Amino acid sequence: SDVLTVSTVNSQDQVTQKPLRDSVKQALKNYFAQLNGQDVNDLYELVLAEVEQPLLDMVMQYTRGNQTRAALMMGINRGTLRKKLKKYGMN
Amino acid sequence: MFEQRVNSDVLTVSTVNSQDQVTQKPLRDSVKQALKNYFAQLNGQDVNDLYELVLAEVEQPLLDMVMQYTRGNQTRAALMMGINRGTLRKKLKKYGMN
DNA sequence: AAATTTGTTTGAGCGTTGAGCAAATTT
DNA sequence: AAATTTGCTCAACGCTCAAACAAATTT
Repeated sequence: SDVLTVSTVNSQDQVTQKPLRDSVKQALKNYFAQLNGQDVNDLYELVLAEVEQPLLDMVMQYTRGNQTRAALMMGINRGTLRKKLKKYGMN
Repeated sequence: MFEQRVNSDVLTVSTVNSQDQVTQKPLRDSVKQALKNYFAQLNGQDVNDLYELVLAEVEQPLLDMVMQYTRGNQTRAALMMGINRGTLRKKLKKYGMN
């Protein structure tokens, strides 16, 4: 029922899936903790970069470099894809 | 005096390594793994919303956690997120955060 | 009572988009 | 050699944005 999950291990060596969104939640909970109220500025772009890079990487690998297939799988325009790829020095 | 912290170690997650030992790894990698397991089970439909899928999956808790941190204050939330206040109100409505 | 925040409109401009076509590349 | 992909144009339409204000609220 939930499509994007990660693997976890408990203290019984049982492996169990957990939605990726809980990882994001954790990472932010931690981040917010580590700064005793210093100020945050571009949290949207920080998280977005952290997420877009590996998404591009994975689909480019899964489609063997084929930007057309990649763009189609992703639901975004091919020029947009070329744009994001360039943004991260992936070309 | 200050040790470098690269951008992939800013947002991190607890993991267990090959030596049964707790250790942080980048959120990046969580995303990679989630996508790897997505692909693994993709036997064998077509996909065309992967971007919005991942986007929703990550925007929802980001909005969640910031609204918790600014105790409901949308102005502060927008400020730390670096997006405009109107678009923040928009995203919040999108995820039923009202 | 003052300061801030929300909720709401502006319209400026940046960004996604499709389509289209030849050179390059893959099948 | 046929089929696909790539790199690259363009201008429509959508989205993001700062700036306003009053009403509501937090302080």
